Amino acid sequence: NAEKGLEIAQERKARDEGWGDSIATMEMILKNAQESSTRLMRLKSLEVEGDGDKGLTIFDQPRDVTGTAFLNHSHTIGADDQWLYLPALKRVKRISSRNKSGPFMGSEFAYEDLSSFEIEKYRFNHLKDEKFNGQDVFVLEQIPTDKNSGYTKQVVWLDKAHYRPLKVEFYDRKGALLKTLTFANYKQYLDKYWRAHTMAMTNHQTGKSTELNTSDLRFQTGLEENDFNKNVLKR
Ligand SMILES: [Mg+2]
Repeated sequence: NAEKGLEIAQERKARDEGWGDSIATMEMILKNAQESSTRLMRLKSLEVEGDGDKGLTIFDQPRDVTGTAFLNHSHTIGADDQWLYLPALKRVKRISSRNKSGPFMGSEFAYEDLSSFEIEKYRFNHLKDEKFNGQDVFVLEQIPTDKNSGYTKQVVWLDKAHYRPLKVEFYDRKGALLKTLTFANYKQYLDKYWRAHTMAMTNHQTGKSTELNTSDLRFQTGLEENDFNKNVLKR
């Protein structure tokens, strides 16, 4: 049912409400040749009344990315605002929504994967229940309403206990399975908010992969709206 899909999804969304802000210390691991390269970054996130999340990622290490920064303001309706800061020339570039499907800094995450999940961005459909990694899960489909998406659909395995994604399969514009995102090392914050400390995107067609690992997560650190102003990019 389309209406069970929507009900599940509204609950998934409702169970992740109220966290306010967070600062994550992170590692990005790119396995994008025959072998591996590692980046260090911080991700600041802010929950916004009546909108999508804002996120500011700043890369710290190694030298070829130090200072590079990515700012995202997710919108529920219409295009996200996205900007990339490159410190070499101190130029902020707006990322056009027509280009959201493109890869973010050579990784298996697209620009569009770095906005927050919002119910208004998809049409939902419950497919079936399944057992996955020994957890009871809902399997549901979400179809991006935006024609600029690189995806025809995503299929989400969502655990019944906590309504967390365990796996998301992404299908490309031609309908073919493109890549899978897995979530592991979930940890709960303020007795409510689940965050996956290990996330792995594997491209099946390519098969490059990108891991996102979190070593530390602080919530409600005092961040505010002006800390995500595009003018902050230049420091
Ligand atoms: Mg079912």
